[PDB]
Amino acid sequence: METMLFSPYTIRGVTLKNRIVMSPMCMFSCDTEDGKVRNWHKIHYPTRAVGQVGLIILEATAVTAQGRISSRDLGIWSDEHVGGLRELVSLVKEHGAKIGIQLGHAGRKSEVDGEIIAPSSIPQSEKTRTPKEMTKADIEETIQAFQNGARRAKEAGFDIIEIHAAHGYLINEFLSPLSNKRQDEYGGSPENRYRFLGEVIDAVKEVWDGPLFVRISASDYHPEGLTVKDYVPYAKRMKKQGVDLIDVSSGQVFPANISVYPGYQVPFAETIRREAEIATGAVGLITSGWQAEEILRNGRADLVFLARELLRNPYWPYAAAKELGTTIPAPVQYERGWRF
Amino acid sequence: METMLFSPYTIRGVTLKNRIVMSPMCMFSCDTEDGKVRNWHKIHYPTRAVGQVGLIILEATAVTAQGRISSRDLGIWSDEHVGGLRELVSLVKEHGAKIGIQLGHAGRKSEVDGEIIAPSSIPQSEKTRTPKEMTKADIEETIQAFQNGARRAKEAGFDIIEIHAAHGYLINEFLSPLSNKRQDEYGGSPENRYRFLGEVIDAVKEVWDGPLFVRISASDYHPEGLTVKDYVPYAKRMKKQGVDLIDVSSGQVFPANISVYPGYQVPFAETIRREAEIATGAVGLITSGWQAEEILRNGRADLVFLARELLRNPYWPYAAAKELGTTIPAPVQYERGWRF
Amino acid sequence: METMLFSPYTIRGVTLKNRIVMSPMCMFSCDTEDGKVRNWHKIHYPTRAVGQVGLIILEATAVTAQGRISSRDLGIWSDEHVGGLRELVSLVKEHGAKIGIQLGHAGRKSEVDGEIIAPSSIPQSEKTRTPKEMTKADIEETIQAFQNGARRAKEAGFDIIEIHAAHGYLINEFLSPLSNKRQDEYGGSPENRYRFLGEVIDAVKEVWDGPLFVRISASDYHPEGLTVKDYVPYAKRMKKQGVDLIDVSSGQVFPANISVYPGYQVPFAETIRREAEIATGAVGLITSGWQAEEILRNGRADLVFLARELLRNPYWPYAAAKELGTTIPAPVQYERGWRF
Amino acid sequence: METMLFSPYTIRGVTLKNRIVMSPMCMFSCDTEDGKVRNWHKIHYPTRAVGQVGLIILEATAVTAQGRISSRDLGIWSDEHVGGLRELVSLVKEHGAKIGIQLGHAGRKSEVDGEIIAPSSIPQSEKTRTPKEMTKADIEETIQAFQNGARRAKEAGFDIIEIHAAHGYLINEFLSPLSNKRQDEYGGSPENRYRFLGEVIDAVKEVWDGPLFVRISASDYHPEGLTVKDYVPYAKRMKKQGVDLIDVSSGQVFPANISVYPGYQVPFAETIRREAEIATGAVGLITSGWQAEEILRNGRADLVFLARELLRNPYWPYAAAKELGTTIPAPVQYERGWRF
Ligand SMILES: Cc1cc2nc3c(=O)[nH]c(=O)nc-3n(C[C@H](O)[C@H](O)[C@H](O)COP(=O)(O)O)c2cc1C
Ligand SMILES: Cc1cc2nc3c(=O)[nH]c(=O)nc-3n(C[C@H](O)[C@H](O)[C@H](O)COP(=O)(O)O)c2cc1C
Ligand SMILES: Cc1cc2nc3c(=O)[nH]c(=O)nc-3n(C[C@H](O)[C@H](O)[C@H](O)COP(=O)(O)O)c2cc1C
Ligand SMILES: Cc1cc2nc3c(=O)[nH]c(=O)nc-3n(C[C@H](O)[C@H](O)[C@H](O)COP(=O)(O)O)c2cc1C
Repeated sequence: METMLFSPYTIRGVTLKNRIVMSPMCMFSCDTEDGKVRNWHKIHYPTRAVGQVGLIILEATAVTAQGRISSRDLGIWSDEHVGGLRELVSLVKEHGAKIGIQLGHAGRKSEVDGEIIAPSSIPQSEKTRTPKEMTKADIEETIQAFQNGARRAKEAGFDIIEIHAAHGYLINEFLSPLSNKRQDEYGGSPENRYRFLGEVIDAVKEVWDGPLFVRISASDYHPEGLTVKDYVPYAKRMKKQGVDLIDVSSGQVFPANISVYPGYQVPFAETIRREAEIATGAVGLITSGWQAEEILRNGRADLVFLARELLRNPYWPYAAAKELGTTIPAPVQYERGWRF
Repeated sequence: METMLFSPYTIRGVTLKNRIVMSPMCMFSCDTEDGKVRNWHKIHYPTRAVGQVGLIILEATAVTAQGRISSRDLGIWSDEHVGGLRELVSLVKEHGAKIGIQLGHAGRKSEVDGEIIAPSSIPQSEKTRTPKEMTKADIEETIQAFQNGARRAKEAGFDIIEIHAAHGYLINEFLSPLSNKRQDEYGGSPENRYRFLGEVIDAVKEVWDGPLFVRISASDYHPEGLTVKDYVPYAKRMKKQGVDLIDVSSGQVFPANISVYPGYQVPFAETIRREAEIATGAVGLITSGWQAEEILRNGRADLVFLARELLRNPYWPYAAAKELGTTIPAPVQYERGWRF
Repeated sequence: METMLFSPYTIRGVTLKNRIVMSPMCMFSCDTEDGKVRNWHKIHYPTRAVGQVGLIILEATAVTAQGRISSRDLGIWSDEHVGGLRELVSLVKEHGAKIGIQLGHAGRKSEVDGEIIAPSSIPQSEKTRTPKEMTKADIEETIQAFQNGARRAKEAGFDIIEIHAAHGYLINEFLSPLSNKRQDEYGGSPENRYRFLGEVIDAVKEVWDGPLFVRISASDYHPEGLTVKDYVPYAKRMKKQGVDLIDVSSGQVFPANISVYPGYQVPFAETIRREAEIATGAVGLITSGWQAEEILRNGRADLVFLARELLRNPYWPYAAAKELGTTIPAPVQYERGWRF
Repeated sequence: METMLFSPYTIRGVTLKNRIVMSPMCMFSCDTEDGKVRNWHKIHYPTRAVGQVGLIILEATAVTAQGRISSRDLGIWSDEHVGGLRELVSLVKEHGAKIGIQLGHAGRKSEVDGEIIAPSSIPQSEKTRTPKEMTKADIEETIQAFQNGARRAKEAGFDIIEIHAAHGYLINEFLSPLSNKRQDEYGGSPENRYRFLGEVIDAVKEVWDGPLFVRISASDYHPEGLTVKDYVPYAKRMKKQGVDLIDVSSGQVFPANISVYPGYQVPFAETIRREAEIATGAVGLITSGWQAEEILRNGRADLVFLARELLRNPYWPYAAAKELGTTIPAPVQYERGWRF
């Protein structure tokens, strides 16, 4: 029973057992408000590894306390976070899943109390706070925080790191001309608006030589913002800097009313894959095994990412295999229930 | 929810109530072996019209008796066939379906007793018979038989006509260099191997002014054969000759093995639609309403063709509406059962 | 996996190929308003025989014009009706299905113009017309119409006859104390209210030796009306008179609605089956193969009746076999679609 | 639609939020071979509590080391087991589920090294070991082990206790004349063969005042073994002793090969419920919301037990609610996916 959905995939000596990925999903469940792993996370993430998902990516994890979305986020801004993340790594990997971490900074979308920072002092909307415009010292300090976060992730035992450059947060605010009005070398041209992302990538590669992903918002959905043609030259540069895969999302940069439907972001993933010759991940209302097999076999992406479907059924790989008429290995404790 | 699957579609005066098409499927049910419509056909085709399919296309209907696949095929080589075909048109259109017919000739894949014909004297495999190499008289007669079929179909009251240029049958044999070895003006170059189809199209347009479809095999799956790049200039020719829509299939030219999977021929249909600027229809392992709405909304085709799924469930349009969370009109007798 | 659902069942020399029955459903499609079969019926009923239903029972067919529910009903009050009914017998049985007919009289629920009849001059509700109370001449005449209908059904070639004694129509109106207030020998005790049904059964048996069904409403859903415990002695008497199977429905006697749920009338079918030791049919929100196998294997009924599900999917037996993990014979034309 | 499946149920002061139960299932995952709770159990059981199951019952938990089925079973023979079991109770109850424990002793079906015990010295089959026939002192010691296990369950915080009297294990060996050949007061009449179970129940009630379940095998499937008529007087006695619910299974006493089908043990649950006037649990090939609602609404049982279906989909309650057209509360972290 040949499917491509259940075939392995290798990225520089890390091999995933199938093409299914659990997409990063904030849980707002750090009840002690100090960034640390709690019981909620130690059941939530291993459930999907028992369910035979090949790669589990943690929710947006803040590289400074000021870069959290909410006070109940996970964090990696302290050497004290390494012990709890290491325990989580061990509980997921015992089931044969590999594990990744999404490194985040919320920028002008931070909801935490106190000062918040951004490339330019413009609020996201009339209902949100005006941020402080970063100085050159703030830029150097934030690039160093991403480096320190990557070192701690290596020390905890993660297999993959992803940089969050999407959905209107700090790095996306530097990339889009809707939010970046700067007059120094970090603004004022397509090359200068890339510079913050390029320096974050270079700083992570100084301490991390394993698989590296970047997640992007391929369109701003605005007449004066970016579209996928602007991201084709940016993806070519990321490949030269040693990024292995682009995880292709869209929007949340500007309030916009957009039409949503099955696979509505798949064309962005295939444009980047074919025009820049780099591996890609697809995401957005992917909910069935039949659908996912078509995406992979026609070369539209290399990995399929699922978020809301794995909140409804965390053992979706069993259901997807039945739909495709194939079989997969089961946890030995569940063999009497996993009949094909 | 407004969907594209249940939106109308108009071609040169003919309006289809939705984008769903029942693909042509031989039934081998002419038990008198004279090509005439039988009781089986008068239940089989009207069942799918009650089911709310927008357009129903009859099985390959042979334009000469020598051009049948089997002795139990439907035929249109006599004025005697008009009467039984007219009754069938009337039974289908009662329910709001439009109806079309696929004119065919089997060439060297014919299984009927006696002499069979081809563009060159090469059999399909080592297990099949060797065809006679067609003379110039044979060519003009066969072109003429296609014109007579179209005239008879217009007389019977069909809405749409389709020419069968695919799956290794007679027109496909002229198109392919794997089977056409001719040294006259019907072989030896891209312009020459197109000529037979070009003439068949012109002869049909002499007697028929309604929507005209053509079905192609977009790849031979063979190192020395055709690929979709060869069919882009052919589709531009057909558009200029007044063909309205290309029905995109593939294969069955060369005895071989190929791996099939959901939507495996959709990339051929999108390449023809985009590069030759002509409407297309997609076919091949399309089974769900979720899948069909993706094809249409990402612009990969204009109509979706189903075969085996309509043998398993002839009222598939109700089930597809329910999967997409929309509603469609039901036959008034069935309103207590068709609850959305 | 062998199932009872797809095992044969023999009654008095008639063998059904499985336990699945198309329950009677009015179509309101006699557009010439003379009771004759139309093209609608000649597609509708054979579609379910192609889908492999074992027994197809026609909609309520009126034994007098006055006994029609509406002007567009099927009828059997004239020898002229035999010809069209026999065409429909031939079209259904060609596929291996057996065929039955439900003989009806609408009573005080009739909607046709002019005088309507009933045991007692009481309207069904405030909004309906008041009926004439039947004389003894009217009772004898109406019994004779049921006998003539059965003779016509034998002549047309039916395999099974069913008497409609349910859903508040004429015979149900004699059985219930809610509707029957008579003071002659047709009212005022359990034996007197049974008398009209007992006399219809004897008159049919004078002309018909094949399988005989009766459909009942086993509860009135009223504190002063009938319950299943009243029907147990009536079923013991029906067995002595030569009825072969009781088709067990409920309600529609008092003008109120009730809360329904899956299998809500199965306890009535099993109480009649076990306490009167007679074969029974179950009906009401039976929609899946898993459900149908449980009814049969636990001895709750001998045949399963489906109405609304067979309007949504007329090839349900293929889907039920896949759900149960078993295989069934397919029509030869559909073998490449009906994969198990 | 209000359903009974999602209505609450109260037993002697414990309220369950719905009627769905996770049936006991051995995991053979105590890798330290000392009966203690491990990381496997701390993810496996809370997964179904997040999935909104109302009552979770732990796998057979051995009251002595000699009563284990395998060396990898959970146990409750030491005060050192209480700490790990209490942690597991807290992790499950955090989500609104209630939690139970099944107390077991494998008798002659034990696989551990050394001596094993039974009412009589007859092996289970030719391939298994001959057990020691128990003395009166062995009987007193084993009843005391069940009491000590019940006391530790209370110390750990469980809501419900179940006694395992089924599937051929030690208490079932005393009940059945196939395995009990004793000539003293524990064998040779229906009252004498009940005596071991009756003394276990009384010893548990001395230390436990909460809800008490007993699981039975209602048939041995053997001409000289027990049938459901033997268990009607047993269930009347258990009610008098203060048992609150009978959990009704069958078989695994003698090597019969019975033919199973959906709901094949539900008629046993309904016979005990109606004849002894005691609440019952139904189990056995129950997989759909449609099926479970019929069992409850037709009064066949009070709770529905699932085993293999919750190994395939641990969030089954979400799917069953959708199938029945109702809604239920979701974990707040999952509200964006649990849409209905
Ligand atoms: C509760 C929730 C939390 C999410 N958190 C993140 C996140 O931390 N980082 C991120 O890049 N996307 C996040 N997303 C977006 C998803 O990863 C995904 O891109 C989106 O929901 C579309 O995929 P789906 O249709 O499979 O849900 C979140 C989505 C949800 C519903
Ligand atoms: C029984 C059967 C008969 C068919 N007959 C024809 C035919 O007469 N002409 C044609 O062009 N294709 C014919 N086909 C091919 C189908 O039209 C369709 O292209 C193919 O089955 C793939 O679509 P599907 O996956 O929806 O079945 C037939 C297929 C089947 C199974
Ligand atoms: C449109 C329609 C017509 C029906 N006509 C009849 C009828 O003529 N005679 C009869 O006994 N029941 C009739 N019924 C009742 C059905 O036979 C069946 O008893 C009922 O619909 C419950 O079964 P279901 O849940 O499978 O639909 C009809 C039901 C419908 C929806
Ligand atoms: C892996 C497995 C372990 C089981 N362990 C137990 C057990 O410890 N105690 C018990 O009474 N039944 C046990 N059973 C039987 C189940 O509880 C249940 O009665 C049976 O599987 C039928 O229900 P189902 O069709 O929903 O699986 C087990 C079944 C399985 C498949």
